[PDB]
Amino acid sequence: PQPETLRRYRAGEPPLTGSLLIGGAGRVVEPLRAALEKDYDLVGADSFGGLVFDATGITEPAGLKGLHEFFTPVLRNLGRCGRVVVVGGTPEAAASTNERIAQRALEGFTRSLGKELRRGATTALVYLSPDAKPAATGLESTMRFLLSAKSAYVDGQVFSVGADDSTPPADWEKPLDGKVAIVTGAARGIGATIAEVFARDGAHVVAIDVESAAENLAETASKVGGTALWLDVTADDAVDKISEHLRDHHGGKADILVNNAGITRDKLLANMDDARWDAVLAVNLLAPLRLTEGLVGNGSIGEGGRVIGLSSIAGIAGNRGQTNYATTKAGMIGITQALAPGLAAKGITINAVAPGFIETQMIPLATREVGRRLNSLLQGGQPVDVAEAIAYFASPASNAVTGNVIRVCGQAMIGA
Amino acid sequence: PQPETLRRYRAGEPPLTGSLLIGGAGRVVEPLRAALEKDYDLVGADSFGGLVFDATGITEPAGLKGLHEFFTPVLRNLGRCGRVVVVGGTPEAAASTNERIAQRALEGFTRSLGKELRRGATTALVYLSPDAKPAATGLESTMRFLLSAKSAYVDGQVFSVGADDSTPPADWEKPLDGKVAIVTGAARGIGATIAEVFARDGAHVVAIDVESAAENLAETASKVGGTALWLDVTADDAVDKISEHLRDHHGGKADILVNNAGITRDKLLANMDDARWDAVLAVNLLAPLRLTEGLVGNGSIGEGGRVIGLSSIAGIAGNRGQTNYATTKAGMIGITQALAPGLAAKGITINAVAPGFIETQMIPLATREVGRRLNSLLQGGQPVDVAEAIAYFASPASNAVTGNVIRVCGQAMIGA
Ligand SMILES: NC(=O)c1ccc[n+]([C@@H]2O[C@H](COP(=O)([O-])OP(=O)(O)OC[C@H]3O[C@@H](n4cnc5c(N)ncnc54)[C@H](O)[C@@H]3O)[C@@H](O)[C@H]2O)c1
Ligand SMILES: NC(=O)c1ccc[n+]([C@@H]2O[C@H](COP(=O)([O-])OP(=O)(O)OC[C@H]3O[C@@H](n4cnc5c(N)ncnc54)[C@H](O)[C@@H]3O)[C@@H](O)[C@H]2O)c1
Repeated sequence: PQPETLRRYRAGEPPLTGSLLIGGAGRVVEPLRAALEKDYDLVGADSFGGLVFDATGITEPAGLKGLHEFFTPVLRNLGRCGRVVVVGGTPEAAASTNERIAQRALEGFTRSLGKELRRGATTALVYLSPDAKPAATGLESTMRFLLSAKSAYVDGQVFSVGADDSTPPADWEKPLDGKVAIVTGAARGIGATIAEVFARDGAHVVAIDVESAAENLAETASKVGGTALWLDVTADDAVDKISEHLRDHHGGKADILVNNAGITRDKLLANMDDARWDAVLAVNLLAPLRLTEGLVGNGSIGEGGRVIGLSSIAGIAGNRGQTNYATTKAGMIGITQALAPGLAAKGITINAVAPGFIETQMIPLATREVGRRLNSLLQGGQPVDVAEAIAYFASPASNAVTGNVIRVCGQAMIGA
Repeated sequence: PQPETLRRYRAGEPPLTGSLLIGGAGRVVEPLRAALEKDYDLVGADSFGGLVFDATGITEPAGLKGLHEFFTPVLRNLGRCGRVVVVGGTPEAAASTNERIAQRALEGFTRSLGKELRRGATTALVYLSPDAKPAATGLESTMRFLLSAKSAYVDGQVFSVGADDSTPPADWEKPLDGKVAIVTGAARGIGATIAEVFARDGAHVVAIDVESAAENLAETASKVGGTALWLDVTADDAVDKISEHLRDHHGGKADILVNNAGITRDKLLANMDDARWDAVLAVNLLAPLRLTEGLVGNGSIGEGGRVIGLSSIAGIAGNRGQTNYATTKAGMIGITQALAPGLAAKGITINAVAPGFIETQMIPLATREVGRRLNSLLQGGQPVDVAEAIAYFASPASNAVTGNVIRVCGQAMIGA
């Protein structure tokens, strides 16, 4: 069992390595073909780049034989870095309990199969609101993300698309064109690569980070063709300083806030001081809350808005030595779920990305060299992978995706 | 880092190895003291058998310093096989978004700390409906379970108690006294130990299993002082045969159905025949659905009823070689969540238990000897541990606990 060269995004290459087959039965197979004829290579015999099963048709548990009939033949013929996606209906919203039971069981299918795919290929489960108009324009951003090299490190996860219709962006290849994005913690690591990706996709980045970071930040802003605001997100006046920086540079409006800045102060709870607790709570939790309410509250972010939070696998599964940190990363899941209704009223989505083992950076190089393999893809991921998920949510056309938590972990063995 | 001798249940011993401290602030600290003065050794300096933090008081994220102030002193003083429990308010039902954010973040705290406790001790998070009457009689079955040797292999999990009031059973030491319990798959393994535990707690067991099992089943029925019904739960007439067996033996009524019978037919989806798919779907999924609707539908199980399903970690995290099996075990989570409302209307709860690495039985004795350690408690569990969780749900006084999925896994590293 050997790790694949994961194909990542590169401009001009086709989204998939092969052709796209779209089986199954229900309200999605048809309109999905129609929406993806243009940019994909539809079947139809020869190396598959992506299998997609419409599951919405399955209305009772006996129906689940369907996955077997569609998948078992085609699997041996799945490409390098191919993409399996099962599209179902939101289980809570089904028309009968029988249907709810069947759609729920799919998660068990998609996650088990993710652990069988070979040569870097991945599975995904996507639920779609049964209130979605038949075109399902609300579903395109998610399918376009999953069926591409962009999702390289996203594996085994569950996306949940709502009812609202979506406008496609002017150019799918540059989706954040003309958007203004605030990135906290942009001097280095994942935060900087978010700036890059956001820039790549056409956005103007406000790159925020502390005085200490000094110039690492300017290097990042110059690199992405953005601006640099040297600010401690925990400062009593962070909201003022940002709204003001926006007033100068972008007429007082911003489209995307990425709450990426974070710290750790790992200690066992037993030997844990107030400063290790309080310092972590302040950056990772209070500030993202305060910044999001702040910025929406004064009109800096309005209709069409996007808030994305950085959660973590620790927030989901816990981790030894991180009761503080994990509280914050679960807290961030808390922000995403609690504010989703309010913000939806205001035309704003909010979603979270939960990284697993990312290389730049991750601790004894005795546990490093192991924890990096403990996932279906057998390798550690890269900042760009996490940034791509984040760019997906930021998309002008991801307006029907809110309240989601997606791990970017290559289906890491660990979880709740 | 070395595995503890887990203290399991034994009649007459005290529920805890030490004294019970109940800190924190909110609507639960007081009434909880009152309800547990009688059977527990309340503080108050010397070896703690159980720490319990009332979290319901925490209404904004800055509040979360509370866990730190209560836990950091007391932790070094935690007994052998001690029990940490944080009791919070259902996050969805909070009065403000701020409170929802704080109560949500607790999960991250309880799971991270579970990975730090020493010498077999465990954490649990329990949410309580803010509609619960101040006495919180609905919460006693859960606290009594967690704070005992009975929960020996339950670690890091999340329980969710509703609003309804509860009557205590006549004798807490024999909670299923006079109840009639149907156990499927009782000839051996976990199913038989459920019969034992159910018998121990005063119940009359109908022990069901196939013809093949022949006598293993009679040995179990004679052992528990029950009756033996030799029946393939997938048979077109399983519901008739059981209602009829009940008509003879228990005046046509049963109080508890345990949907424990299951099989595997592990194969990779790629090389998977119809019979490995269909055979597994039929026992593990269609039959538990058909049996529960069947038995409630003809009045065999009525008000005061209890349905408990056997799910699995595979159903939650997936597993290689088990797309069929995991579909069923996720399916079983599907049954528990889909039927909870309907059945609640009828005075019936339904809940699921998801075992992890249980010894009798679990595959190469090269992966056995590893997978058994991959959990906070560093050892594989035992059938009795799984049966105890199940007996907890069956309790006459667990009427405010429905729709729950609890893993019995000693906080196994693997999950979603
Ligand atoms: N594998 C890991 O990197 C991993 C895993 C899970 C989650 N995450 C999360 O993803 C995010 C990125 O982590 P990273 O690996 O790039 O670490 P990093 O430490 O390299 O990057 C964080 C940046 O945030 C900045 N920052 C810290 N406090 C700040 C403050 N108060 N105000 C403004 N800026 C501040 C730091 O200067 C730093 O430049 C974090 O939120 C982290 O918690 C990381
Ligand atoms: N560690 C593991 O044991 C583990 C892990 C997770 C979940 N589970 C689940 O817990 C339950 C118990 O498993 P077990 O380890 O005791 O395995 P087991 O095979 O020893 O016990 C199952 C019993 O069910 C009986 N049975 C099978 N099909 C039946 C049918 N159609 N009708 C009536 N009886 C039938 C079998 O005869 C057997 O006696 C199963 O549902 C299993 O899926 C087990």
